[PDB]
Amino acid sequence: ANGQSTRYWDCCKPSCGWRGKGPVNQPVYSCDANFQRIHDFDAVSGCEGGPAFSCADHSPWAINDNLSYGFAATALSGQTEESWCCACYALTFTSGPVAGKTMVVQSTSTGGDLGSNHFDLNIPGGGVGLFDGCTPQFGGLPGARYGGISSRQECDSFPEPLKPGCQWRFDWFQNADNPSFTFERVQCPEELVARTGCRRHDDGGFA
Ligand SMILES: OC[C@H]1O[C@@H](O[C@H]2[C@H](O)[C@@H](O)[C@H](O)O[C@@H]2CO)[C@H](O)[C@@H](O)[C@@H]1O
Repeated sequence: ANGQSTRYWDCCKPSCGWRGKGPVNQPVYSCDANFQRIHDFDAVSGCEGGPAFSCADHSPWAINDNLSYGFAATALSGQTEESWCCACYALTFTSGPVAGKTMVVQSTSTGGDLGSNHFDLNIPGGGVGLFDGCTPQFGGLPGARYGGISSRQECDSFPEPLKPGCQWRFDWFQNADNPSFTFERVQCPEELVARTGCRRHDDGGFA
């Protein structure tokens, strides 16, 4: 399949962080203002004036020079959350400075695009976007509303837990701006499930 991407980090509780979003063992973990895991999956989102924010460990990272693991807010043409929550997809970039690189990402939230295959990649400092839960969480992140910061050095003022994800963007990712990609759903690697805690019942069917 073919799709396009954007990047973001709004500190909001992930949509797949609520129970009943799909056949899973447990939904995606949420974190408190101090980036620590929360036990209550029914907690109010930090973007709804509540205490449930996005976990900093739900950041992208490089496995090797050709592959990275990550997370994204997804929207698939003619599909619903039930079919993508916690599902993993192997993306192979077809444009940008990272063309040819692969990245396996787990869907932890939902984007607002309709009629398209869109992956809004979780990237600290990639842009708060529509919602801003980072201001309530810890005073906010620097950068333009969409797209976020423009220089790696800007990651220096970020809360410690968000720095590596922020920097990953200017390293493995070579600051690629909205690269397009081909993608197929694949079984979620153990490392991703270990970060979110969420695994789909139909996951084993994939390879
Ligand atoms: O709780 C209202 C509504 O929330 C949806 O999840 C939110 C998430 O909590 C928020 O942090 C993010 O920024 O937006 C999404 C979508 O509004 C959830 O998916 C719904 O089931 C729930 O009723």
